[PDB]
Amino acid sequence: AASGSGMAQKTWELANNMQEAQSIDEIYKYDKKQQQEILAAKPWTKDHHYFKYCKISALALLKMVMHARSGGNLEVMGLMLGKVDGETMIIMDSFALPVEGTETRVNAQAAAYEYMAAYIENAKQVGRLENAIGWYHSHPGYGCWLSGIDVSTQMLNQQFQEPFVAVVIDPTRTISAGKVNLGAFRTYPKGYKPPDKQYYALEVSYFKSSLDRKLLELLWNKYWVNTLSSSSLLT
Amino acid sequence: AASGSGMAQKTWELANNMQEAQSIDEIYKYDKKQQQEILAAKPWTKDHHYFKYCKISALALLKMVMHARSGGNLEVMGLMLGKVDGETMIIMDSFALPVEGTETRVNAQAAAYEYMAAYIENAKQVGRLENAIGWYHSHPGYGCWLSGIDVSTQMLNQQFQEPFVAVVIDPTRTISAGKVNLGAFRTYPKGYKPPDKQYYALEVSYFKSSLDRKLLELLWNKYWVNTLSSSSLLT
Ligand SMILES: [Zn+2]
Ligand SMILES: [Zn+2]
Repeated sequence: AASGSGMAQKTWELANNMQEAQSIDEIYKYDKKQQQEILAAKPWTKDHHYFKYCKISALALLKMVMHARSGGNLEVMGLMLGKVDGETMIIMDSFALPVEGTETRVNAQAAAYEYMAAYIENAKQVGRLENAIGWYHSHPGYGCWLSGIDVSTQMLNQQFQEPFVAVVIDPTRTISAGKVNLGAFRTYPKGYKPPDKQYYALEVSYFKSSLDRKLLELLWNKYWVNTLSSSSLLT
Repeated sequence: AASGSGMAQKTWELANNMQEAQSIDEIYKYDKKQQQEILAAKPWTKDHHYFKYCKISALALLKMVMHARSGGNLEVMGLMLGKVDGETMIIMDSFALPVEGTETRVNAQAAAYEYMAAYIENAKQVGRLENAIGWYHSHPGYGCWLSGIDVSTQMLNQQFQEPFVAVVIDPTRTISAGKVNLGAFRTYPKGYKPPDKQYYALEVSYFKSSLDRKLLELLWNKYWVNTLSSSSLLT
């Protein structure tokens, strides 16, 4: 019973310190009006430390995790959707870039940011559109941080794609239902030396909307079933 | 020269009879006014034979094909974004679902449809999508038709989702650049006794764009590389 899917979903929710909320229901700090005054004001572009916070939906987290896990020891890659509410960036959704490989990365500086921006460009202005609030890739066993290419890529993002964030994730290990290894990062412009590194880490929190729940259930189901197919991890 | 990706993409386009265009031009019979006219009219359910036509963006096609091929012998499932132009259904884009592909299906009638409808409902309610014109899956080596769970699924889809199409793809015998094996299908209410099965095939055409050129190229590239990884057929 505690070995079943639901008790596992609950354990995993607990280890990750989630919240049950309304998308607001305290999630948003700011009311719609003052959300828009900030959106229009663009308090970043001036303060480089402006964004101190990142909040990720259970849904977007789970899909990312499953993506990173399915990809194995290959580094996988994807984008993320969401809204900026003040200094807090909110990721409502995530998904997988159709093109997996490191040649879009290692072979040139801007290659990855260009694929990213062209995909986005196409994925709005035509069907279903978006607002893309960042990108994510996996560091399967070397942990969560930014490589030189992560950093150059994220800098191009924070020039052209702003607001944008880079999410790194390391699916390996972590028990069965247990703390995700994740990080969310922003770069600094080419000059910046706020001298008390070219990037910094936001503070990540997890939450789940009330309409996430059935999807969350099917998804977590598949995820847990595939957990059971490789095991002696849960002993 | 012709053993490179560029000329192979040429051969593929030619072999699929892709016609070039830009956006609103020459793919559409109509402009938004009338499209909205009949869009309110709901000519379908008048005529069960209403839509005779399906046109697929080359990006949707290549993406579905890459997904289908990567899937191997697993039956793969994804969604399609498009719009109704007259009796023509137009597919702008596709993308992968987190496929169970089986247990999302065989263990109950409405489960597949339920999952897709929850995915779509989710995406839409954040303001995204609105564009889903249908769904696609693959029959890897058994060819293009509807299996009767496909038929139940799609009958539901047409009840609730209604302007929805069911696409089936068979990702075999690539022969480098070749004709895709694909079909597009609509079902009948089963409150029907057709003029003379429980479904019918549309007439599929493929089409290309201007701005897509880089994106396609990118996709095509990966695709080509993947075929170079196993070839006794490139002799
Ligand atoms: Zn990295
Ligand atoms: Zn089928």
